[PDB]
Amino acid sequence: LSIDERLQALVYRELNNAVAFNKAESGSAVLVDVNTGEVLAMANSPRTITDVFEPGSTVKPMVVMTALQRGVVRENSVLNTIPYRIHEIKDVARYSELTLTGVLQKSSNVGVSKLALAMPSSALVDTYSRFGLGKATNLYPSDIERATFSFGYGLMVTPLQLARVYATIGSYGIYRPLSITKVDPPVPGERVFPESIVRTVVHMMESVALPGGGGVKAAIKGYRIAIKTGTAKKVGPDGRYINKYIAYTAGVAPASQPRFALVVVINDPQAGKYYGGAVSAPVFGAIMGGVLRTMNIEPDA
Repeated sequence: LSIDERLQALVYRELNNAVAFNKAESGSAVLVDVNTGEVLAMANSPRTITDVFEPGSTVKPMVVMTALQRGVVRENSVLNTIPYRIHEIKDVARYSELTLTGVLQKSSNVGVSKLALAMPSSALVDTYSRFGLGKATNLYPSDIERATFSFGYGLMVTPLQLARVYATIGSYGIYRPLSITKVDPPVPGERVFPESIVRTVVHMMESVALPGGGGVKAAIKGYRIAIKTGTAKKVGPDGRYINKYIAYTAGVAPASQPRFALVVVINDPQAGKYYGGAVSAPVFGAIMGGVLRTMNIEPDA
């Protein structure tokens, strides 16, 4: 088994605290070795199971990557983030303009939509699936659609598939499948994005774990981290959006060198702000914090 029981233990602990602390239905976390594909932790907090959900804001960095690749945008590009209609596209806050760094920091739906509007319908469908979305894990189907898909709506994924996305980010775009069994490093994978493109967006994602960043409460003293938090109002077995929320974070650390990819979900939180975009951001912080220390990984900041 790839599982590290130290990492499994503390992931389970923080997962229990976070579920109790938020009066949530359940939680799940998946820790993955960014260089090998090895699932080092995979836990639920009630024998509960990891289902599917709308990945929301975690798909955004891929959108930016694709855009950078297509030459749509340059590394220092500023986007018009003025909201528009198709059907309203808006943000947590009205910004006239954001940097690409800015769009992540602030999780700009408006800005990642304009990228996805300004690209083929294939461009995202390629990238997403290149990062392994719409593909089994073996341990996802017009502008309105191109747009929602740009901030991860009208498509669903498991924690496991997403953990595979963020592993591919940490490795700087070498795709590898997940592994429930030990391997010897290194593990050859598949080049799915240029290293230079993933590195850039990894650095930009560092803004999300800093002040002004939606992911600030995941911040860990002594380390850079590249994350994405959001939420998703659970949808019924019919299309109606239910009052349930599924808070999620995903990321890799330390950002200067990525060792680990972590994906944490907290299902149906009932305390504090249940809807809030960052509900799952503290426990991501607890878990990655414990991992890095436990693995004697040298401070990054």
